[PDB]
Amino acid sequence: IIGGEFTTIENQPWFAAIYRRHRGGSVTYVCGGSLISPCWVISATHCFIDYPKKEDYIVYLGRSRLNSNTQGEMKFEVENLILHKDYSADTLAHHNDIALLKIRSKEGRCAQPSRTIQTISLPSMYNDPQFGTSCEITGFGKENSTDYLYPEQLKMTVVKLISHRECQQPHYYGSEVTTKMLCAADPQWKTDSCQGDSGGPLVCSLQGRMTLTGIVSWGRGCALKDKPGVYTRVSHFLPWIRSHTKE
Ligand SMILES: N=C(N)c1ccc(CNC(=O)[C@H](COCc2ccccc2)NC(=O)[C@@H](CO)NS(=O)(=O)Cc2ccccc2)cc1
Repeated sequence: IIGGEFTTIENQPWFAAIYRRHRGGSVTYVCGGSLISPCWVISATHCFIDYPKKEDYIVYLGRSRLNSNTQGEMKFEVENLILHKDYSADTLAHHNDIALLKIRSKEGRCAQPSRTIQTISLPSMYNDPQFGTSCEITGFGKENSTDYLYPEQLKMTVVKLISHRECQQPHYYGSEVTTKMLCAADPQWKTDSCQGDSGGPLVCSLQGRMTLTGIVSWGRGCALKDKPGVYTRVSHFLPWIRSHTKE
């Protein structure tokens, strides 16, 4: 997150931190995610496309810091890694950037709701906020494009949803952006999501209720003028989500 502010898991209880184990003994941060049900975390497919091995991942809930523990945190293995079959990446655009991680503790249990661990609500079929609405994003991503390290403490910021027409302008993204994606940015181009925030949640208050509106996917640079962040439009994936979360 460029700009914004530091926060705690208490304020983003549905946030999931995904790490990857390495041949040696070190575990590196991969992507963010959101808990949508006790046994399910939703994220982005591009985060795992190069290493589809479920055994190498670790998911944390109730975690506020990158490389240190937090009271009340819970560690989970990935029982099942589901990537989208039609995921593809073009010059800029990432299509169908969505993925599901079924989780389970060593005892074989799913998440237990606490004050630092809660699920986020999914939207209604084709029911998204009005353009111009304010939403929040969270992540352990870069604070500046020139950094090579991720901040130690979770962060968040607020951005505005941009119409598909504005985002489709020539100086923006043109036809790279489709209706299966949502653009959002700061009107002053000061704050934005960045590398490392991928898979994270784009939360909007819809009719008095926190809804998982989008997933951090791509963008040209970070907080660049006329280059909004692009998010996977969760509302247009409800069928895919339901059919894979069954059995
Ligand atoms: N709101 C934003 N401005 C914003 C939001 C989220 C992200 C995270 N996603 C990525 O970085 C994704 C990762 O895809 C890797 C990949 C490629 C191929 C297969 C798998 C994975 N890539 C992009 O977006 C590309 C276009 O496809 N543009 S960029 O190179 O300009 C991103 C960047 C900016 C500063 C420093 C390093 C990289 C970046 C920017």
